[PDB]
Amino acid sequence: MPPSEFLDKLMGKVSGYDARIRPNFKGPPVNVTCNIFINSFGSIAETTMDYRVNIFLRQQWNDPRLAYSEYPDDSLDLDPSMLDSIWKPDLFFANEKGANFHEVTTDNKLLRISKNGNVLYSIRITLVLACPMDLKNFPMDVQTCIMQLESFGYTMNDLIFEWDEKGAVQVADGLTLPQFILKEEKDLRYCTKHYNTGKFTCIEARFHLERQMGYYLIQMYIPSLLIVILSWVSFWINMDAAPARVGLGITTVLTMTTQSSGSRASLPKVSYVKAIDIWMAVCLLFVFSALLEYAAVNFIARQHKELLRTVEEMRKLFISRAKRIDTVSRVAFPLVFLIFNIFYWITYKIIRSEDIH
Amino acid sequence: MPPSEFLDKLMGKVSGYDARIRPNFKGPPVNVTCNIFINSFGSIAETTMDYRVNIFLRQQWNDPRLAYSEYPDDSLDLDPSMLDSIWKPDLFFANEKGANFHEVTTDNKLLRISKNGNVLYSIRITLVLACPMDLKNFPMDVQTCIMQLESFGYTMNDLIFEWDEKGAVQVADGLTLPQFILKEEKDLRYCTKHYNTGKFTCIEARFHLERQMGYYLIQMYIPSLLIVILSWVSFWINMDAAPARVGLGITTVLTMTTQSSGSRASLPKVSYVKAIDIWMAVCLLFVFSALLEYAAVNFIARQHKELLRTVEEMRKLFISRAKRIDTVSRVAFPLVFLIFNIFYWITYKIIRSEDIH
Amino acid sequence: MPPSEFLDKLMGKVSGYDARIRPNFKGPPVNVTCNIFINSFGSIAETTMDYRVNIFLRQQWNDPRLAYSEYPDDSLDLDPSMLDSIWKPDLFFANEKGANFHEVTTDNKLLRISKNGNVLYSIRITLVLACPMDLKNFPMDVQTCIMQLESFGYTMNDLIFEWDEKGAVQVADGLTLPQFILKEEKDLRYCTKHYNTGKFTCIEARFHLERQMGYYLIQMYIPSLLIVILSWVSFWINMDAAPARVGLGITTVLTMTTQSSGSRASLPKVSYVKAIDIWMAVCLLFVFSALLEYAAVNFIARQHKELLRTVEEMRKLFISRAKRIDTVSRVAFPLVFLIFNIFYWITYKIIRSEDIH
Amino acid sequence: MPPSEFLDKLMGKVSGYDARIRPNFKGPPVNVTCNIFINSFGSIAETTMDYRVNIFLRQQWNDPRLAYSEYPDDSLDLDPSMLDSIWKPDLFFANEKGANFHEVTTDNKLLRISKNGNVLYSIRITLVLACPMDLKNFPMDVQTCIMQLESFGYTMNDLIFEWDEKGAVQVADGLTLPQFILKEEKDLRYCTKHYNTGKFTCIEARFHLERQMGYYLIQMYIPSLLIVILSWVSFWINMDAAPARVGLGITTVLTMTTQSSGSRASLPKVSYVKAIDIWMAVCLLFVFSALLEYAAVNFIARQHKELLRTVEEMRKLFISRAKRIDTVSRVAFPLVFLIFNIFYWITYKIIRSEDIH
Amino acid sequence: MPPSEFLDKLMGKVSGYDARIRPNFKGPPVNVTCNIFINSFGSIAETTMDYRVNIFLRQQWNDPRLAYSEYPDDSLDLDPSMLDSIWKPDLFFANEKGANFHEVTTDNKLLRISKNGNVLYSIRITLVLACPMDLKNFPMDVQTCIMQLESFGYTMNDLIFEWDEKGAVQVADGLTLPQFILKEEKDLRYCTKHYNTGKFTCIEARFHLERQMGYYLIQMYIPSLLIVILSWVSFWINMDAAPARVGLGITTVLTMTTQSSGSRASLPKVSYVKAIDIWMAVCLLFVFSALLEYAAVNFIARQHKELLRTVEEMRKLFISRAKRIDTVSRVAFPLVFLIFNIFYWITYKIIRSEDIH
Ligand SMILES: *[C@@H]1O[C@H](CO)[C@@H](O)[C@H](O)[C@H]1NC(C)=O
Ligand SMILES: *[C@@H]1O[C@H](CO)[C@@H](O)[C@H](O)[C@H]1NC(C)=O
Ligand SMILES: *[C@@H]1O[C@H](CO)[C@@H](O)[C@H](O)[C@H]1NC(C)=O
Ligand SMILES: *[C@@H]1O[C@H](CO)[C@@H](O)[C@H](O)[C@H]1NC(C)=O
Ligand SMILES: *[C@@H]1O[C@H](CO)[C@@H](O)[C@H](O)[C@H]1NC(C)=O
Repeated sequence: MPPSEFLDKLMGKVSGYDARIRPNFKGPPVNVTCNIFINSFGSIAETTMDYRVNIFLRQQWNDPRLAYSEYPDDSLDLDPSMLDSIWKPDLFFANEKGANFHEVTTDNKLLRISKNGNVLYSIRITLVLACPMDLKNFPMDVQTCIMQLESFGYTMNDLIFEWDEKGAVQVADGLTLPQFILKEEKDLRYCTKHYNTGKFTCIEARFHLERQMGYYLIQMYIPSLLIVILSWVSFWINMDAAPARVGLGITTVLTMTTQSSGSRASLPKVSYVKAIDIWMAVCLLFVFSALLEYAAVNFIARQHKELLRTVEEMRKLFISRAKRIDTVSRVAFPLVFLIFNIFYWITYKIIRSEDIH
Repeated sequence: MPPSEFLDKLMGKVSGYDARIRPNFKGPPVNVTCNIFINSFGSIAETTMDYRVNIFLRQQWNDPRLAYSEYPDDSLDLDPSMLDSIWKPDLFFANEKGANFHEVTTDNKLLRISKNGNVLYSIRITLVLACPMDLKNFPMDVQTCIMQLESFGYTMNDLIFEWDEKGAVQVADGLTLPQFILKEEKDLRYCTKHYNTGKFTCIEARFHLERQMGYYLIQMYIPSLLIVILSWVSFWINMDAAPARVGLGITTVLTMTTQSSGSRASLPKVSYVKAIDIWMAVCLLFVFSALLEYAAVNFIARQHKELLRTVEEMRKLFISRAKRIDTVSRVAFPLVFLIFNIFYWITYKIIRSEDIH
Repeated sequence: MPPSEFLDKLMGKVSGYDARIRPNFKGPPVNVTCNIFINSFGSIAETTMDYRVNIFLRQQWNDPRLAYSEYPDDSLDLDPSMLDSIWKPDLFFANEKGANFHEVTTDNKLLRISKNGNVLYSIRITLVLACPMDLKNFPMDVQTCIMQLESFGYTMNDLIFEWDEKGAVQVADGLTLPQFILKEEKDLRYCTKHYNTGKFTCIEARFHLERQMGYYLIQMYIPSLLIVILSWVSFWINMDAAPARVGLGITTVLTMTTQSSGSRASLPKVSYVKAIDIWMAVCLLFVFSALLEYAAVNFIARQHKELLRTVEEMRKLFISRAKRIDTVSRVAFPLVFLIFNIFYWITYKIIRSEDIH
Repeated sequence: MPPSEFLDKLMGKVSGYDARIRPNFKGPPVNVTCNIFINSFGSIAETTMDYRVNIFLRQQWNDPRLAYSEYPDDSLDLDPSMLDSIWKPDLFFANEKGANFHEVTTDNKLLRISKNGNVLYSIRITLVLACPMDLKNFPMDVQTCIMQLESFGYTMNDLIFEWDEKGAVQVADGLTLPQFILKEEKDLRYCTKHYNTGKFTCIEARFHLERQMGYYLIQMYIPSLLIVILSWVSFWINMDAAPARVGLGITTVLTMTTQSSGSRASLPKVSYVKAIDIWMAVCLLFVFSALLEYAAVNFIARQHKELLRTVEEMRKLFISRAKRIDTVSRVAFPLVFLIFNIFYWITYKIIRSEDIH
Repeated sequence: MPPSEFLDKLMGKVSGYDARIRPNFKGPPVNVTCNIFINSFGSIAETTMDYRVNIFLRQQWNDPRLAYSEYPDDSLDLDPSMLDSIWKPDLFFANEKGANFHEVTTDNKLLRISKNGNVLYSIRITLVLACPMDLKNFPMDVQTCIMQLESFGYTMNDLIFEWDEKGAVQVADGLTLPQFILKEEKDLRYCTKHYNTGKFTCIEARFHLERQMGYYLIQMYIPSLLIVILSWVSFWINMDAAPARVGLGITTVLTMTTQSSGSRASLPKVSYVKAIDIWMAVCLLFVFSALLEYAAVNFIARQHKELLRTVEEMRKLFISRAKRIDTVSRVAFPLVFLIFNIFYWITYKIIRSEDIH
């Protein structure tokens, strides 16, 4: 048998196959199973609020026509340039940006057809998809990003979309993300869409992402704690009558606030307060208090000098006050810092532990 | 009855349907009702002066032709690939940038046809639209952004555009903006367009936006007020003969002006003065006055030392002057700041309250 | 009469109308009048050297064919999808970047035809056009930007382009630019183009733009004058034996030069010197002179101390010298600044006044 | 013989050549040899994780049809506009971004055909290809970048891809990269792909790149070592009772940490620690220790002054302690730096030497 | 005679003109002369390594067919929409980026045909072309940029490309570049290309560019020399026992190195050292030496004070040493700077003078 005669007899002009009519017309809705393969997950960002993904869409449906049963083989791998003479279903994504097809040398398309009429359609597409992430806890967080597949032009009475029981979502081997860790859970549920025109089918897929804490610690947690260390026992040791001691303190306050301004650069503008903001505010409070304490001891020493110019006994009293304040501080401040850090770290670890459940 | 015979008999070559002629030719103008659904409002910006929106346009009109009345059903959901054989009306937006169609797998289009001849056309399009915002009050403001739909090629005698009485503008459930809050008012009015060629129909839709005050306070209001706090009682306490006191003051003036330069980065260049500029200018005036007062007390002390090298009585007079000036300042400055902030905040709250009405 | 018969009889296959031949072949050149409407002027920039404009091109010409005279009406508004079966003239812009057409829902096109044969063609196009601006005077300047319309493929013997006597250039009502003020002059002249292939017709339109002085004053003129004020009477008052006085002066010199570097950011690199550069250089000269004068008084005081360790009479002489220098400076410097500013401002106002004529 | 008759008789409508059927149908798989020529390697970057390449793909296969043997010549150079009437194989790249064809004036295509049936297909294409580089050692590293060629729609039973034994990968003469040095090794191996649909052929090509150390030394290694030099013997020489000495040290710590923040700008965010981070951390440790030592000597001197206000013998003891500490440091610090640099440089040279093997 | 009959009789279906066969088939190669007109040279940059140019390509060749000799005129200006029915030659550029055609209203194309068969083809195209510039001497340099035209699909036996003897390269009148000066030399030579497939013709055009020295002097040469001036006689005059003198020097070193980092921003990363780097390194060496000298005099003064607490004679010796060192320096440093600048400037002027030849 010649191949040409079968290919034009099956789906051509001599056949009564109209490509504008759905299979099982005036009948039960056409069921469609959808299988997705993830080739390369990438380009997650915060300011734009979207990520990039390159998928391999695969959808199967049945046709009562296109049942040959004359060749002795089971399936046929047809050419992909005659995909315009069959009934492809419509499918779009609600959060759709970009989405251009890949057509290098030959169109990246695939067609298969079985003896009973089961078809197999495979398309390669790169999707820019919008994820509305919530940055309540900025350094430690889990983000859920949504993919939606739905029918633009048909109602529920036609083209019901179903998931696949086995291997619904697959990932390419050895795929890694520099910033996030993907979780192997991939919970699947479907939510219908209601409009004034009608009610339309939809299916949804969810991915869970965990941010890596490694980078953030080195850029922000360690240098801020260094600036704090540079104030803990660097000027308290120094002599009370020093211009430089106040200079040291002012410069430390200045550069740490400049770092605090530096931290909020990539982040999109939001009303609510992030965890990193809390940490920077507390560190700024300690370094500002350092100058405060200096002002206090300088004012007490000024009274001592003013009366100095019974007086010796009062002079002794005033210097003794100075010594008590400085030593008391030199041991008072470390513990409050310690109590803070332990409280902050334990509360953030337990809130992620509760949220993940 | 076969479907193919009806579809080509109705709108094909055997039918006298010319797709280049308007319905009701040499007759009353074709009325068109327009319904819009907002899928995703996003990407509002100031420098470029425009925003991004993804809509679901829907327009209905009547045709005296395309009245079948032979099938027993009421409406028909046709294929969307034969939308080139009917009379679509022309429609464009005056503030048009971008506006490319979404064609993933299948064109996102919809066609319906009733027994009398009422059609239903639905198109998905992403629009970049120019909004000429007025930044008279930068942190607290309400912005009105305009959408215009008008006919490029037909005059008033044809294609009059009407709004829909019920559900003219709809919004997707759970839609939020990070920076702005959308108001559920959506006032609709239509303004005709006059040209030398002729007079053309148009309809307009208005959206009201409220900016969130939360982010701006933390980035700018609180640190500037911190710098001010760092000058209020940090160097006044310190001893009069100090090089560091003037160093402290100079550095505070320097970094606050650098912050003032930093604030105007995203903003487009404008001639008029914003509210945030007023606040930064007043804060700069206070910190500059701090140095002023230092220069004054230093000059008085220099006269005291110069004569010091009746003289004691004049020496006492000069130091007494020094003490009066410093203490007087230490209580004089807080109130003026307080009177300022209360005046500024109450006037901006009442101007927004008057403007919103 | 049916519409279909007239539309295909007039400009179809039964008609001997070849769309590849110009009207009045082997005859006098086809005259063309061009009318332009400006919808939205925007995006003027300096670094890229170009601006963006959205126009409504309109061109009219006569045809000896396409003269019907059988319907009783005067003109006909035809469909815009059959603009490929007539003789459109070629037209391009010499400074052409971008220039893509707007095709939302339906192509933005317009066709009209009169009884004698006068046609009317209207096209909406967004143009990126290159303007070679001269920044000899940067804050105060007038810029002339050029639009050129010319024929690529025909010589002078065909397609002569003419302007329209009345309403040649129109602007949309209530159109404003944030940075520039447009002038209602719009002088029109035409310059022919000569090439080795032949001589080709062209027409030119000129727009005059005035930059707003409001923004530039607040960002640059006022803070630099503030830094200068911060040196005029802040350290001269202070005691001669002060480390801080020189610190004050050095910091002021440093930050003003950093501001001078900051000013030249948007500007494209150019060999010649702008006015703003002159102002910044003069301010830098004053603040550098401030330190100079300090070095002088410190050296004189050092000689006084060195001999101090007849001597009293010489000691008195040296301190008297110190006082003369400082007081003389305290009144000498203001006038030279005043003479400068009055000279600079009057010369720039009179040069713009002479240039505008 | 006329050329037209041969060209349409060979591959036209009178010929039974169907372009939708593979050669040797129901037969052994079609073998394909692939030869690549690299025109211009460029645009390697780290943040985006991809590079740009412009290649000349060349693939040869045999056909049992298209064997003429009637003209007396061996090969024919056909027109490249009739490449749609033959059986091109499908080919795509797994890491595919961009990949648009070059079509200036005429499509950049090439066709040749021999007497036996061997064809020659040449295509010019610019590829954006993703390379997942590992930055374990940032300044000194070797990066391997992967190119993959595979069949989208055919299984192993058809279209097996083979490399070419001679001249598989060629490079244009005099091709250089500003940042990297290409290695003339180009190891070639092939890895098959397994999917649920089937098993598909693939071939892989690897390129080795060496980063140049010249630029990194001048921007980062030399200035940091300068800051370190500016602390080694600049303040140790200075008098113990100096405010400036601590000022010097604080400023050096501040600017070096600002440089450390500056270094990580181009780099993508990663959890693991790079070599440059180790070097900057160690330098920061030395400059922080400098202030530490100052605090120590100041505290010892304060005890000396406090008791100073047997006492002389204890006063001598305390100053002697001061001298021992300072001189000991002045010779103690250089060696540890020397031991460090020699250890760091030798370990990085030997790890690259081991890795390259 | 009707025009339609001649246009379809000459190059249509009744004519035996096959557009897929080269003229003079099985004959001597088709000679082609190429003339280029430069409309607008622009956008030269360093980081990307490429420039932008808008040209008017013009190529002439002869055909033995298309010789009419029946109309009485010499040449014909045909329509440019029938350029698909003739034998255009293939032509591409080796360093090809972008290269999209300009199609505003009508395609920018031109066709002419003479009586003997000489055709004239004109195309407007904007080219992004890669220039591999060598930055050995960054502020003063001459750059040569290459344009290559070559045949993709034909060997030497066909389509030999020749230049035009008169007016090969033309430039539009009044064309200027902001940064570079174009030289009116334009040397033309041709280099053949050898490949494994065959040997292919090519022709090359070279442009010489001179960078303007005006901008670079004001941004970098003058302020660095200012910082140097701010160290020459500002602190040497000041008293030896001053904390501020060392503060002055440290700040000058700091800001100049920050400027040195600032200078290398636009520049692409390169291993070799530019001239500007040499100048900045030498200036940094002088300002670092300034602090060095301070450390020296402070150490000598410390010995003087230590012994001070025969001794007077040694005290005199030590102060005399101090005076000798300072005065000697005050006259020693200017000359070495002078010798440097004269050496550097004369060597760079003579190397450009030798290179240009
Ligand atoms: C699709 O599945 C539903 C539920 O199993 C079924 O009722 C319906 O008949 C199916 N459609 C077919 C078989 O066309
Ligand atoms: C459209 O509406 C107007 C106003 O109601 C009416 O006058 C006109 O006849 C309508 N057009 C029709 C029915 O075609
Ligand atoms: C166009 O105008 C010129 C000048 O008025 C005239 O000489 C020429 O005949 C006109 N062309 C026509 C009428 O076709
Ligand atoms: C391709 O090569 C394989 C291995 O050499 C061989 O078995 C097969 O027959 C070849 N295919 C042909 C000749 O079509
Ligand atoms: C092209 O020029 C060469 C050299 O002048 C000549 O040999 C060849 O015959 C020419 N080709 C023609 C005339 O077709």
